[PDB]
Amino acid sequence: EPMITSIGNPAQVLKVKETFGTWLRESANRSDDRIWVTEHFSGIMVKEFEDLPALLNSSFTLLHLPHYFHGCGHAVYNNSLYYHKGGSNTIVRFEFGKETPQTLKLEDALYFDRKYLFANSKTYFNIAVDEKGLWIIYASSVDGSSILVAQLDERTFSVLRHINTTYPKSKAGNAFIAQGILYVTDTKDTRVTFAFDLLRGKQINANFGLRMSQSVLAMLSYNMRDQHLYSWEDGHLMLYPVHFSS
Ligand code: NA
Repeated sequence: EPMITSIGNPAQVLKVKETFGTWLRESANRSDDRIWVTEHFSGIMVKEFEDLPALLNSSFTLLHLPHYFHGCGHAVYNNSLYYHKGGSNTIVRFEFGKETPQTLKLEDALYFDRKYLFANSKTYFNIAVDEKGLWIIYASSVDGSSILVAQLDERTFSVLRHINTTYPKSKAGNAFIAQGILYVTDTKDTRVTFAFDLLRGKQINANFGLRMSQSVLAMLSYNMRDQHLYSWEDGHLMLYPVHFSS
């Protein structure tokens, strides 16, 4: 059971003007160099870059999505974009290059009226993929607070388990998932201060630094392919190395 015990210094890949956005790469065992970007809290377009030099030179192809996205909690896995359909409790899986979009409903989830999972990034849902599964982090519309995690079946894009962490969303700045462990940041998004073992269904101790900057953190996402954290911090696109104890 490998645990993160510290985070290394960030490497900045690009500075853009936009406060909020995402930048994402493939994590499946698919040596794909493409980068996908969204800008702002909502929209219908994704920018596809062929590789990092393309991103550095603002050379993209615009992809029109079948449904508007909201927030900065998306993920790419197996040539597909997973994202929150704005104004609904629907999550979309949009497969690139063929458009076979699938959807699923999270009936018990907050999704509008600024009752955010992560207020700092105006995000209601955070899709995350890692070594142990495909996950969706969200907050309960039953109590308006508790952070829940759905574990998905990849083939059918359906929810197998709902996992209640019992952690209040008011205490969470953002989060990521690595080796089956949910790591949650403080409200200032400077330290990881809470963790939860998603397979054993139990809290586990975690307290370590993420970063020194308190600039607005829009996106925080683990990639199992290179074991780095990807972030968007007030227009600064960063990569952090991660240190596992095992
Ligand atoms: Na996140």
